[PDB]
Amino acid sequence: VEQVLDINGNPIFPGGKYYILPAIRGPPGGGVRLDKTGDSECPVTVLQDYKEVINGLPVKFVIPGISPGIIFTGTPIEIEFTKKPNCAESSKWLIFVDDTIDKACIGIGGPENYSGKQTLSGTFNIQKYGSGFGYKLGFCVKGSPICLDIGRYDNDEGGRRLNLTEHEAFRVVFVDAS
Repeated sequence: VEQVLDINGNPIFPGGKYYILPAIRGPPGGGVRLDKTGDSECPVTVLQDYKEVINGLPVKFVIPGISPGIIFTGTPIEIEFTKKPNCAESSKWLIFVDDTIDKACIGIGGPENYSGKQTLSGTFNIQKYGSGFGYKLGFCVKGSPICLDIGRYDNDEGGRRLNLTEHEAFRVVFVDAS
């Protein structure tokens, strides 16, 4: 349980704007942004970009519990994009189940953006990756210690999905986006 830090070494402030990028530069790609997937008419799917040059859309981390004014590791948080499209009710990150690829993936929006599909209530978190630089995102199923690391799944959509995984987690860093 430590303060989560950005690439410059400063604390992550709740409400502050950050890009989420790969810790390892080069082949891992770029930042996280929105797009349409699977015949949706609204860009509500979180995609990680194929190219490092694209830093993507900034997020902010919100705390539902009592706040000390800084994001700690293993703390339930909500992630939300700063900008969002009109057709999305909310810019808040949530988990939806994609039956076509059999993955729980990160999207935004509301029930209306996910017609015939399951969504999973819960909270995200941030943790040290284990070895080396940087962090991993995690999702805990509502009010439960059932918690999975966020990894990536390439469904060939100009970007990779972010999904709940039992295997390799996506190794990220946070960059002040202002």
